[PDB]
Amino acid sequence: MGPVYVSGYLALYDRLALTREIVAAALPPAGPLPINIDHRPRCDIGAVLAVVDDDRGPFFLGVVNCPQLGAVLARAVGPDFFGDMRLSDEERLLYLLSNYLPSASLSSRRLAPGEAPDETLFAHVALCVIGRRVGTIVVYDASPEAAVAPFRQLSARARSELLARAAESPDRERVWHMSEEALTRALLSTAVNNMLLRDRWELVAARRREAGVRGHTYLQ
Repeated sequence: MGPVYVSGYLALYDRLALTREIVAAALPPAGPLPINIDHRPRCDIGAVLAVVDDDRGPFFLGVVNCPQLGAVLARAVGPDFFGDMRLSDEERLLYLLSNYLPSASLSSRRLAPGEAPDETLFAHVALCVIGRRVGTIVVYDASPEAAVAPFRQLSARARSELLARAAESPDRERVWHMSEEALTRALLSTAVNNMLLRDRWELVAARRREAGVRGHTYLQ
């Protein structure tokens, strides 16, 4: 019950182009970063509990805790999705997030020339509804440890630092309420073609494999 968690690399060094020197300057952020859907203001469903500078890139762990979100997604995706499966609300939310918001996008501000990066650079993390462009791959799960576990390449140092900062975030236990109607406008994109979804799901599958993240419950 309650919160679910989300993790991923915001960017990969050497492979939006954030260098090491930029990331060092931007962390830790000025204020905790909200999580919204597709950069929609007034559409916060969560918060980033921590961000660390792993050797491969900045890596984040987030909480999502919006009680209306699961029913708006379920309604969007429609009555036949889960078949005969017996599932809790939390589980249903996890399947829906993993198949309809399978990627994210770090919002960083465009800097004027000669303006050095500082800890206000990163504003928030959008979870991206599946569509004509997919962002960076994320993993969802029921606990922080489970959300980060599929990322085997994350250094031991960054993993413990991440889980320990997160365990102390003031945002850990928040709840984000949102209107049925606001969420519905934000999530309307989940109602575009089979063309667009089958093609995007293949892209997402390939990108997850490239990122080393595999599973049988929520991932494939």
